[PDB]
Amino acid sequence: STGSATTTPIDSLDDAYITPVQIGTPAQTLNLDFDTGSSDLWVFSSETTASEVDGQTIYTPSKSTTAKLLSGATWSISYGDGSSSSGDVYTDTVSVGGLTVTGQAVESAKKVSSSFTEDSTIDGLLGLAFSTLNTVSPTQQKTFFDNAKASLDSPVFTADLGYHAPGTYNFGFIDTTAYTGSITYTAVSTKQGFWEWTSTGYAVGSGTFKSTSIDGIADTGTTLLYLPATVVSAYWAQVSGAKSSSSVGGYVFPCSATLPSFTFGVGSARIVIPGDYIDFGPISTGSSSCFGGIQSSAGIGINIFGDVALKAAFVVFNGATTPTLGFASK
Repeated sequence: STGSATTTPIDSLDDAYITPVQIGTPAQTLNLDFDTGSSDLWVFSSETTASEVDGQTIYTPSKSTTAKLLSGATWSISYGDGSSSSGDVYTDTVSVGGLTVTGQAVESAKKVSSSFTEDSTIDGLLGLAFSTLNTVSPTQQKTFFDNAKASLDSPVFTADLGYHAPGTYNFGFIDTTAYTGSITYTAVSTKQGFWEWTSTGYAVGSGTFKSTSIDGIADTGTTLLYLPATVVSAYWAQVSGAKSSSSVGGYVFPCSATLPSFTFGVGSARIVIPGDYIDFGPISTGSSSCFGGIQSSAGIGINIFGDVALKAAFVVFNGATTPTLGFASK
């Protein structure tokens, strides 16, 4: 089997992407944030504290003839941005772009933190990291991809995120019309539960490529590109007026600037992030100070190849017995 679904930016900055997902019988369609940095499929629901729902579409398990309470199971998750959610668990039928999994754990939120409530466009998350990170207790549950894998034509999914435009998540096949050149594959460590790999270096604008190993994660659920302080300093030093602002919480730059591109290495290959992809707009409405899309990871503990980086590429998440990642230009 295969599946193919369009993913759409939630706003004009590409802060996140939503993909429609059918849950239950008859189908309830919710728009979920596909997140290769986590491993829980959780949804706003009829059980979510009412004051914490503000415009999201909810899953109501009592209206699904295929929903079954997973007795005793609870979940609770906290994300790198400080947001969180928790609740109980049903199993139900879940379909993405024509690909159907029966018995998928659907984690029903009883509580969500303010940032989830405040984002009316995201109805939940669909985790695509390794199932060892799933938070369901006392019996850990498998991701949608793990459950689908055996049925797929090939044990892969691909992320093709658009810049200010829709893109595609495919399951079970590699669309050879969706990229240019060849796909370069690189080794993955699953030891932390992430799609963790090692970039071979970077360049800033038209500058020379610096060969240096940068370990990080391919994370569709993170907006920006988080890299070591040395790398980020070298980038912003090429932008007149850019500075790190403790009050704002990262590098800012004059909105009148034209940003240089940023290149990262995948083996001997190179992915170029155009400068415009690194502009995240005014720090506050009407400000002439703009927020940078490349930021230091020094306070995170891990480097993160988020949407800024991934949307410059066609990305293969290869879930073969030894997982790997593939990157192509597009």
